[PDB]
Amino acid sequence: PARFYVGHSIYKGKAALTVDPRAPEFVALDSGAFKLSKDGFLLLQFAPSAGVRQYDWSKKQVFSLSVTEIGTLVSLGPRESCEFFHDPFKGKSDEGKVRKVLKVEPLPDGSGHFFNLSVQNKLVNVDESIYIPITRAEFAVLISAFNFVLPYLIGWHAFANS
Amino acid sequence: LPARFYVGHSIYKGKAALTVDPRAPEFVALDSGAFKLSKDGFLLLQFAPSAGVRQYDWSKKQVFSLSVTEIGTLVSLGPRESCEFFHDPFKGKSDEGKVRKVLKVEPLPDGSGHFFNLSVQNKLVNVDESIYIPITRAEFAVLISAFNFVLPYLIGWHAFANSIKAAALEHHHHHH
Amino acid sequence: LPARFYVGHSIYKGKAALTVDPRAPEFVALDSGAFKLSKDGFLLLQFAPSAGVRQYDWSKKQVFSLSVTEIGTLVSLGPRESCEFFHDPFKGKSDEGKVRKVLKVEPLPDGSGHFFNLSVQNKLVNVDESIYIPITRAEFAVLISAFNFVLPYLIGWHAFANSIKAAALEHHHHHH
Amino acid sequence: PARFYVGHSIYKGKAALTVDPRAPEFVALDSGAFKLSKDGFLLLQFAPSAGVRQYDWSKKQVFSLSVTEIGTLVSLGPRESCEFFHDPFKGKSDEGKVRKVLKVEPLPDGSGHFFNLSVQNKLVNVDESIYIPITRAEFAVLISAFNFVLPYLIGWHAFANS
Ligand code: NI
Ligand code: NI
Repeated sequence: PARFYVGHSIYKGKAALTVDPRAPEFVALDSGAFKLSKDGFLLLQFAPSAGVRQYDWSKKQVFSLSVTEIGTLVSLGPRESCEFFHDPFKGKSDEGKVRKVLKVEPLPDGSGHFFNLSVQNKLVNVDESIYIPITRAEFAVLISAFNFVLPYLIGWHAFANS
Repeated sequence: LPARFYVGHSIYKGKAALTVDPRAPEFVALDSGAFKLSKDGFLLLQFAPSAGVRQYDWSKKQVFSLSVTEIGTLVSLGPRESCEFFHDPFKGKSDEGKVRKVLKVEPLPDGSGHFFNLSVQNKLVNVDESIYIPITRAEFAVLISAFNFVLPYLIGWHAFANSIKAAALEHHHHHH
Repeated sequence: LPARFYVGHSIYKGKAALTVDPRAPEFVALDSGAFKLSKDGFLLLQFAPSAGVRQYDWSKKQVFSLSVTEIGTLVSLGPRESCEFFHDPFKGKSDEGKVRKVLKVEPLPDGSGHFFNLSVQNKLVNVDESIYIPITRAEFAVLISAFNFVLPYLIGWHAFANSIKAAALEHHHHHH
Repeated sequence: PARFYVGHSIYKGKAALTVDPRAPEFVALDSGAFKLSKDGFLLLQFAPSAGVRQYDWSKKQVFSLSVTEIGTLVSLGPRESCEFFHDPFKGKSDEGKVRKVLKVEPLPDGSGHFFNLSVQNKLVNVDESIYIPITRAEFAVLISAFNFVLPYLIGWHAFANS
């Protein structure tokens, strides 16, 4: 029953990014076995700076990277760009009112990358965009982490008990 | 008993679905109480045709196992290299030669994705059917990640790796 | 208490030795009983000069820590790319600016190996010393394997990954 | 205390190869901690065929691949050759009487590889050479296994208890 908070953070002049792994969900079967019913994912939390070495997490914006989206990121060319579009209320009533776009791209003339999260949310009147540049080494740690975590998110470390 | 987990990974498309399930290696107990690997694990691919909007008819499914060596082929493929595998599910058994399955894995025409195509000729029941499914680049990358990850588990080396600490705790040298 | 393991990995050469030790991340208990990551792990490199035939003087050793981000640099290097890291062991402390350490990692001249060179200027004790060690291609490949392996452990993600099963056993959905 | 035999075998027309992982050794310290004192390694066991789908393991020859040698193999170019020379009695009295050479090379005009183990042993009057060709897929499984096992052989999975 041990529970771990192991967010990985990158702190820059104007913004911070925290990446938190989230476990898959399971359903109990009639037989007493468990079936994976939802994949794990990574929760990305972006916040603006508010003073030297501080960030305002009350103004955070979040974006969930799915297993397939992680697939995109680990298979990217060294200088390939990508973009992901989420409506958090697809298939619900509030559909269309919250729009989130995550861009991940190489930095211009540089060896690092940026992450940018824009969120337009009409339910709470928020229109926000947080940009954060990452060094090559920082990106390499992310990619190492993403590659490592993928099989765990789909539960494959957990077959083969016995 | 320890918990048993089902962790099928699925891709759902317009005309077909694919589910991939890992199957554990088998071991035997020895007289000494040691466990010997008796059968490698494998992956089971299950393909099913669409029956309406994002529903599939699993009573019409066709299946194909991927062995450790076939996974080796898949993980070592060039970026746009094709491969093809030929199976007789009853090879060496009495229905040998009755059923032939062909799995093709190839890049999509002028695209960055792949397809899997499973063709089955079953002469026991007069079935000659094929199921095709497209896989995006991102989806394929998840598959290849999973395949690379699972390979050492399928050959039992995980069990070795994870027995090291507990073993050291009982068998170690002591100073003089 | 659980067993504690020392697993230093060493390379011994003609004029110098290098030992690399992993250091675990630190966690804190929370009021809820949950554990929060409080400090990333790192690697400690310890370099020592030869004192005779394959003996080294560890009382003359110089050390250098590699952070998670520095390991990121190392694992992402081009095949013959150079890198260099600059440390002040007392940065932010009262001895800030007294001690400077530089680690260089570069390919060997017209060879397939690498060297590590650690230079230390310690103005507290009038020490200005450097230790150089050559690393073969095979040795470097072991280091890079180890570094890639350890990175998710150093950020605590292993602890996450390995808590999944046990957690599912208690928290899961039940049918209706 | 669970013990596993998980040899991985490749069986061909004239020869078989079995690869068995071997755990590192530890010494108990005064403090109750344990220190890694010998790296793990891989034991390669080669045997000649003796009839259809059978091999004579009484005529086996063996070669221990060290962590550094595994380093060589995982960092090889796609068609790079390598060779390893062992005297099993270096630093002992019988030094010089047993000579073993393992060659691993791409197959000529082919995408597979071969392993060849030659052993000249004057202590028991053995002069033997076992050659086995491996397919690209079979080699890819080996390399996957070798990459996977390396950090375990040096005990790195075992730091961070607590
Ligand atoms: Ni003891
Ligand atoms: Ni329950």
